Order: sequence, then structure tokens, then C-alpha cells
Amino acid sequence: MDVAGLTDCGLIRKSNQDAFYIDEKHQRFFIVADGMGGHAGGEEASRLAVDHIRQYLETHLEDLQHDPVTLLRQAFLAANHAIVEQQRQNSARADMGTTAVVILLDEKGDRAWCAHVGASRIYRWRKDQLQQITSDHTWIAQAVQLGSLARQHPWRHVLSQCLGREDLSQIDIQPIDLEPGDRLLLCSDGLTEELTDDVISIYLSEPNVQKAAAALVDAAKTHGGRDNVTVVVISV
Ligand SMILES: [Ca+2]
Ligand SMILES: [Ca+2]
Ligand SMILES: [Mg+2]
Ligand SMILES: [Mg+2]
Repeated sequence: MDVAGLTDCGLIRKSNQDAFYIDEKHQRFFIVADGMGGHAGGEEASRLAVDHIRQYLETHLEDLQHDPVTLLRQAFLAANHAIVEQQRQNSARADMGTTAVVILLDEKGDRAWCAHVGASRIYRWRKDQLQQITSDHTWIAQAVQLGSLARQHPWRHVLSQCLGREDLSQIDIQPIDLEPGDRLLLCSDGLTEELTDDVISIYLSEPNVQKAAAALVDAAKTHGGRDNVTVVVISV
């Protein structure tokens, strides 16, 4: 398997509050986080999420990989608590929060557990078709699930769930089986606010994952780059 990861402040934002991690040693897990909060809170929250999820997975993967749902829930909860602790004792950053999307590959490497909180996304690509795997935790997406139909709504990026909340009430986890040649994309909404799924799907057809990741980021910026943008591209 081949993997590439890139983050970029974009063309507008003063600082980058996205973060990511790739397990380059064993290629077992991959993490993207999109932080929010003034007074540099967003940067702290996304960094905490990535570091705490990584550390939890590194520490507990051997013991728990037979129960990936429990493992991933506990990793996210560790991140959540770490952010809340810093809130509780950091008045200026009391509202900091972050999304996270995580892929954990099983040992064989052909099943991906997809875990998330927020509106960063995981997609799977296969033979020029693209499928969004995660369901955005936004009020606007929830409505679309129910009886109202959003891509232009001014509040589309308003989150209904986020790490950094004592009242975190949902961690979505589901497995996806993989075939050779599939690709997986983890991305912050800095990508999807600029590029339609059709466009994303084309860049993911680029044989070289290094180039595909660079192309997605460059395209997001060419289209406006109004937000921080982060991608991790995995080729199965
Ligand atoms: Ca952000
Ligand atoms: Ca964002
Ligand atoms: Mg097969
Ligand atoms: Mg644009």
C-alpha cells in the first residue's frame, strides 16, 4: 500500500488549525483533524486530538485490535478528555474543539475501520467512482437525513458534534472492506468546500498517491483555498 499526506493553510486563513498523522512505520492508522477556537485554541485542539488518538492506538493496538470498535471509541474518548482538561484549565481556549477522522486498517490490510466526530470526511474511491463513507455531524447534514434538502446553506459547516465537549454523544464507527486498487481519502472540509466530489474523484485517479495528494490541495487553492485544507490519500 502507498500513502501520502499533506496539510496547507490555504490562500486566505492566517494560521493552519488542521493537523494530520500517518503511521509511516506500520501503516496501520491515519488521522486528520480540523481544529476550531480563537486564541490559538483550534491549533491546540487538533494537535491534542491527533497526538492522543495516535498514542492511544500505538499503546493499545496489540491488546485491542480484535475489538476495533472499543479501541477506537477509547482513543477518541482519550482525545476528548485531554481537550476538555485543557479547556477546564485554560480560560482563553475554553471553547476550543476539533473534528477527527481516523482509519484503522486491520492486520490483513483489506478492511478499514472508519471512525469520526465532526464534518471532516472519509471517502473510498474505486474505478473512477467516489463514495462518501462518513456522515457529517452538522445540523445541516442531519436535516438532509430527515425531511429537508444544503450545499449552499450559509450554516452548512456548523458542527453538531466535536471533540472537546464534556457532552460528546456520538462517535461513528463502521468497517469498510477493501479491494486492490481502491483508494481511501481522509480530508478536512477545506477540501470539500472547494472541490465537488466529481473533481475529487478525478484527482484520486492519479496513479501516484504523492501526486494525487498534492493535486487535491493545489486544486482546492486554485478554486479559492478559502480554508485550511488537509488530505491523506491511501492506495490499497
Ligand atoms: Ca478549522
Ligand atoms: Ca475547516
Ligand atoms: Mg477481494
Ligand atoms: Mg471556491
